[PDB]
Amino acid sequence: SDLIVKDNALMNASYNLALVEQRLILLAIIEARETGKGINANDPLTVHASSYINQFNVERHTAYQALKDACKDLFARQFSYQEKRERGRINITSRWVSQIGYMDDTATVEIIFAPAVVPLITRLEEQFTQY
Amino acid sequence: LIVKDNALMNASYNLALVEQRLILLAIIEAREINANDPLTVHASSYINQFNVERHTAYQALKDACKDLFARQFSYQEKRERGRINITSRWVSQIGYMDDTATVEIIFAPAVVPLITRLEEQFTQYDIEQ
Repeated sequence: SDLIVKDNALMNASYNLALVEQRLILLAIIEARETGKGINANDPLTVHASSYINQFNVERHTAYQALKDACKDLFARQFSYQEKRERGRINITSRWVSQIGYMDDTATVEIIFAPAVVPLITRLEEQFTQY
Repeated sequence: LIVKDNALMNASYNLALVEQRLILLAIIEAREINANDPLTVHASSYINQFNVERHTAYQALKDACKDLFARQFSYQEKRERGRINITSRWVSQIGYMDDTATVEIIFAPAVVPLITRLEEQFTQYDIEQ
């Protein structure tokens, strides 16, 4: 089925993300829930370096730069898969995120997930959660 | 501040003509637009509207899709506590269907609110055709 194919393609592509990129995504999910924001293809999601520090106990002075650099690395990625259309099958290429942003003065970044990824965000949360 | 409209319209000058026409055709066929739903462009529409070689027209659109997907533009916004530096794609997703000679794009959310301005600029450029 289509959703199984896309899920498979995204999960296989997920292995290429660096740990900081996985944590950027996890943090966006966590902060969205915490501040009462849904995840969709239009609205930016904020990530605070302070949350990165609080969630993962990472070196504090490099946390914001790590997130800033992870945004750029994630923004460069793409994945491909096929979907059904009325008139046949379509060959799709998608980004992970359509937009990124950073605010140096507040140590925050912003991302918008691409629409193909939005329905699989809970699968990514599962894929990326470490115990 | 690097205002978004200025940055995007200046970035539009950098597109190849086929990419500009891909965007215009997507807008046209839609009328005949949001950050979630793909927009279809038929190579037959490209051929019918523009003075292009018909035998290579679909391939030209496929290549234009890939080039447009590779592009980015940047701008700034004022926020409460300071300035944010934003980088956006033109399209978040592309697709092609060889058997029907069609392509698909989804515009990135930063571009959606400027689509009418892009339509006007690209219509003015190609008004003779």
